[PDB]
Amino acid sequence: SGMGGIT
Amino acid sequence: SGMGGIT
Amino acid sequence: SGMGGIT
Amino acid sequence: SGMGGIT
Amino acid sequence: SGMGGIT
Amino acid sequence: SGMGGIT
Amino acid sequence: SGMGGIT
Amino acid sequence: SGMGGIT
Amino acid sequence: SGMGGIT
Amino acid sequence: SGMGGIT
Amino acid sequence: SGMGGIT
Amino acid sequence: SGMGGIT
Repeated sequence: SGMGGIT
Repeated sequence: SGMGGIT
Repeated sequence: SGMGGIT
Repeated sequence: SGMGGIT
Repeated sequence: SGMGGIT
Repeated sequence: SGMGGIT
Repeated sequence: SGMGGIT
Repeated sequence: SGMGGIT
Repeated sequence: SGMGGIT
Repeated sequence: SGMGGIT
Repeated sequence: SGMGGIT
Repeated sequence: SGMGGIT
């Protein structure tokens, strides 16, 4: 599992 | 603005 | 399970 | 404005 | 189960 | 199961 | 505007 | 399972 | 703008 | 599994 | 602006 | 702008 994003 | 998450 | 969004 | 959730 | 929305 | 949307 | 989800 | 979107 | 996800 | 995107 | 994550 | 990911 993990986390991430785009901005 | 942005999009993201944590699994 | 997790959480996320778009703004 | 936005959309999101927690499962 | 969980929660979420759109605004 | 899950959740989602379009706006 | 956007579309997305969590499964 | 996971999450994703388009904006 | 963008598109992305986490599996 | 993993994560990725295009912006 | 940017995109990134942690697995 | 860019595209990328983590497997």
